[PDB]
Amino acid sequence: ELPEDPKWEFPRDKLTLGKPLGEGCFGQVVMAEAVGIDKDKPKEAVTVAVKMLKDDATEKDLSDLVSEMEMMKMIGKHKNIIKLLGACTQDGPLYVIVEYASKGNLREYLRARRPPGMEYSYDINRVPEEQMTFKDLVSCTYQLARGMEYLASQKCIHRDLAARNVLVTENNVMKIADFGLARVINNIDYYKKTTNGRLPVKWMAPEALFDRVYTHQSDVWSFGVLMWEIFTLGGSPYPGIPVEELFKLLKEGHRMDKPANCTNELYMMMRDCWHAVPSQRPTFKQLVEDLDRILTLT
Ligand SMILES: */C=C\C(=O)N1CC[C@H](n2nc(C#Cc3cc(OC)cc(OC)c3)c3c(N)ncnc32)C1
Repeated sequence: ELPEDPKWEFPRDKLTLGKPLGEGCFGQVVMAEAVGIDKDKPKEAVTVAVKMLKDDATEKDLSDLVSEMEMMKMIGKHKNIIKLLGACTQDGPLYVIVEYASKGNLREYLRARRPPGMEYSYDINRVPEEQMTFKDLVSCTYQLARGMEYLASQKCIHRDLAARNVLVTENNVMKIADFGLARVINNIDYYKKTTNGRLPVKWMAPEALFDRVYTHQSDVWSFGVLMWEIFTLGGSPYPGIPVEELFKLLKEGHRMDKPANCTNELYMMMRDCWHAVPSQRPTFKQLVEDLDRILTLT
């Protein structure tokens, strides 16, 4: 039983579901048309995305979808956070309606803009995409730092920051998404003492892996990995290294090598994000400032 939230509730008869968008990165999401959901244009039918439960959904899936919806209300509005548009919570299946990002997730967006002959390169709609420039990659990074700076200031830890969980709109705006694992924290480290092990290992800070704690500085570690993904145009981190072996390698101080499309400056930013001591990593505020400088110079 979900209590009504009138300000977010959207009528079912004004929503028309369409093609599936994929199930691998954000659960079951479908393209849809929502009549009058944009109150600036109240007559118009807007293309939206709708998250819903699969027929094989578990109790945890249901609880996770509700919690995700509530987190989106909590965090509030920002240019680089995927926007909640409404929900159908009464008298039928739970639908959460979010803004449509026509260019997919960041990993697919970057891989589609790789040069031909490179692994994972493909032409969307059998038509070649425009190449990424250096400026575009820095801009991408800047936007995501801004989004995470906002998220952290709302006292939220994401815990699953990765290119697969970033959405890209028609106007190439980066939107942080997938709040399945996100939590509101206080001022002290998030600690459970009970380990569920649902965090993607290759993006996790050592203190998350080993000490079972999470802070904003843990998200900074992940942001470093995201940076590496961006500058490798959607590369898979720790190339050729099994997830299983990374526990040992992190204890021995292993770090990824510099991407070729990366400047020495930006690689040092990555490496700073991967300081073993969390308090020695930059804050999102510092990352934004540094990236602002780099961007306005390029
Ligand atoms: C692994 C690739 C994959 O499955 N997809 C890539 C692009 C497809 N896609 N997913 C979304 C979304 C979403 C969403 C829904 C939420 O409901 C509570 C919450 C979110 O984060 C807080 C994100 C998507 C959108 N929105 N537009 C276009 N394609 C989309 C799936």
